[PDB]
Amino acid sequence: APQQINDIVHRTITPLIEQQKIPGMAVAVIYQGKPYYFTWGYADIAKKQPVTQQTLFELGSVSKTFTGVLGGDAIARGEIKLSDPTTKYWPELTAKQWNGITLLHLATYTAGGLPLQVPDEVKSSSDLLRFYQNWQPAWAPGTQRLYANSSIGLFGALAVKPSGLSFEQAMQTRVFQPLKLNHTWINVPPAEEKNYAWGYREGKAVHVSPGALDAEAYGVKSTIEDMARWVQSNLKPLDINEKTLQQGIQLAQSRYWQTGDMYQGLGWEMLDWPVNPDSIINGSDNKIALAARPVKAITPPTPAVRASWVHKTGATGGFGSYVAFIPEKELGIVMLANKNYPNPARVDAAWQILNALQ
Ligand SMILES: *[B]([O])([O])C1=[C][C]=C(C([O])=O)[C]=[C]1
Repeated sequence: APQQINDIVHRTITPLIEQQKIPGMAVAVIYQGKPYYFTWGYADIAKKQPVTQQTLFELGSVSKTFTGVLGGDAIARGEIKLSDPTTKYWPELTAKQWNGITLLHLATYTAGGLPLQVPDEVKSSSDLLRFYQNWQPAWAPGTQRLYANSSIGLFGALAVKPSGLSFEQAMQTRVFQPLKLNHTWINVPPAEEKNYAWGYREGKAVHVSPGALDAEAYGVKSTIEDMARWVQSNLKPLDINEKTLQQGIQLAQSRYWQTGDMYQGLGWEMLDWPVNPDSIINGSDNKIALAARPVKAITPPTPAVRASWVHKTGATGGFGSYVAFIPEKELGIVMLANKNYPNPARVDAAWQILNALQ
């Protein structure tokens, strides 16, 4: 890799691993549409397995970007419309609070207060129905944004309903396969377990636990190589031959709502570039990213803006991931660590690296 890129990455990630005590990490910088890899530490401390470009990391909420794109693909295919009411795909959902709550609302966390987490007690299919039937909106739809798994997660499940495929099957056939993301999984097979890093929480090795809507909200695991590929596809959707997928990617980068200087897409969150570091850096901290905020509707949504900082943070008990790209500069970065460390530290490092490359 150009010594230029090598220097900036090393000078930035080395002190980060040191200060955040990250056991293992993999970084991918996409520069001029070409990827460059870097890896540090351990995937498995106990078994002394090093992190490699084949190591699988939990993407956590970065999985939401795949869901947003898969939903975008369904829209492109004419299977669903973001303007359709939620009940069109789940008629069993008869509670009157759902009146006026659309797929757009579920996809963008603006349904009216759906919670961040689906309760642990909610498992069966009838349990989820009851959960949603009983839920009480604190606000009218399309007024307030509250980041939530139960919101975009439901969107993912309903979105693949017409395809007749299971969420996982739809995701593989419609997104992973076409993009050649061959080491990206919702459920990692026995054969790949050897490459699955252990997450570390308070020094204990852990992996994400099963949950309702987990696949749709935070259950994807991937390698630094496949995530580099995921970035390139999102930086250049026109390079994709599958019409509906290409279109799906564009739809996920459209700006539907605005809060502060952030714009909500389907899974991805965007900001006008050049962006102010302190603004995306502090804007990422969970003190802001997860709070209740009023949103302004973008009527109609602004189609994907090439000059934007497109990104998403992701976390699980044991993992911390981050993805950010600038379509206009054919520039991007993927950071995958097996420790959940502060978001601001991720964004800060990401910005130092990309800003230094234009
Ligand atoms: B995501 O990585 O931000 C995310 C947020 C919350 C949860 C949860 O509480 O289970 C999973 C993933």
